[PDB]
Amino acid sequence: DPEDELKRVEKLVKEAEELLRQAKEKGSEEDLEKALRTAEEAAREAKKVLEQAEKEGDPEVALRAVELVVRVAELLLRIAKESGSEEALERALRVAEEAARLAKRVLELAEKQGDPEVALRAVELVVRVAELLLRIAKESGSEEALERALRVAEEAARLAKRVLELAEKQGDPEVARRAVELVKRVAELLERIARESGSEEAKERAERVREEARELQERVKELRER
Repeated sequence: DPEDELKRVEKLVKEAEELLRQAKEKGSEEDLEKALRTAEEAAREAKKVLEQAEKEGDPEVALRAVELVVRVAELLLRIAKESGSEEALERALRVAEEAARLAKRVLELAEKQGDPEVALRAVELVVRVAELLLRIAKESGSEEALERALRVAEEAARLAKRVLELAEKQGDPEVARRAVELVKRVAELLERIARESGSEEAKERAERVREEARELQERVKELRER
């Protein structure tokens, strides 16, 4: 039963977070390590649940699993920052990068099963992954992490178009409009990154995304007019 497995993963996540909390409390390194391990196991089981959800064809279970993976990734970032370990930070990076493409798999599964809401939430999840990658980029100072961040961001912005296409295919103006709000959300993110980091890529990507939202607004307008 996928539900029991999901609650299992959730319990593992909670347990890991409490292992981290105690690790900070009494200053235990072993608690920190076993917290890392617990989180990793949680992510593993979560990905397994996703993989069986692909075969079973349940988009909801998949989405829950992948956002649980994102949860695990954030947790690994926190564990990183607390431990000051480069290795744990790298693991957080890896789990985030995985969470991205897994969220994309949730998106395409939703498109196959014809579920606009789950696809939308999947794109939002990809955005969360992008922000997370941005945080990891901030902590590590790695340029590659920033590149990956922006890349994932604009990627989500682009998938939002596909979500809009599904929405206008099933005739759901609300999901499409919210998808446009998602596009302009990504736009605002890239704009912020361009403001603070003065990045060369952030500006261009923000321009592209803004153009995309400019078109998609007219498309949704067309959808609501008829």
